[PDB]
Amino acid sequence: EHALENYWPVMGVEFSEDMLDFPALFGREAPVTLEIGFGMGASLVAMAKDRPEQDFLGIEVHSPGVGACLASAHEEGLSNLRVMCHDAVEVLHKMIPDNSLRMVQLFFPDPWHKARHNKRRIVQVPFAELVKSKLQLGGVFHMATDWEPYAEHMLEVMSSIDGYKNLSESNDYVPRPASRPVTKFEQRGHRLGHGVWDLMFERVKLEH
Repeated sequence: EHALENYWPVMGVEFSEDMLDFPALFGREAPVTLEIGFGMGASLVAMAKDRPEQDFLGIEVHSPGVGACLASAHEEGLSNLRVMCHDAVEVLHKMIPDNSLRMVQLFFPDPWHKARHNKRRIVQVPFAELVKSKLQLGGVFHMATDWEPYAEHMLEVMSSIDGYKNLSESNDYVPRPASRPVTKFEQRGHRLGHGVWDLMFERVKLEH
């Protein structure tokens, strides 16, 4: 169909040198959740559909994914979803106000299997710090991966940052929350583990 063309003018948000005003954007004062790299937006649409009392922003640079998400959001009659097609880090720096977000989601970011590409992995200290600055206190950074070396790297990064508190009761990974759906990479309750690792850290006041 012609989803980008049809639905971008209503739900799309253009990149700007200026901070977003969430009340003006969403027409109300409500909690805001950002999904970074939403793919086809299946998780984001399901999330927004279940929480009409909350607002949702998505970022995805893969424009066919953006189109798929718009088509689905339109079909579900969502009024509480906006999407961007711009580098997420630039959007975080330029357009997301500090302390503004209830939740940030990062599901299956490029795992960059090869050791020579390890630095291409988006979860690193400066990125996670930037995300933390955009969370309100008590807000959560939730990431997921189906690649264990990435999961271990994510845990190392997150554990090193003052102001992030691990919500894992075993100091590593958390049960999949309702806020993320089961995927095809996933064998829930499998004897060798689910095959997907969830990490959730709450923003707390700095200790040191």
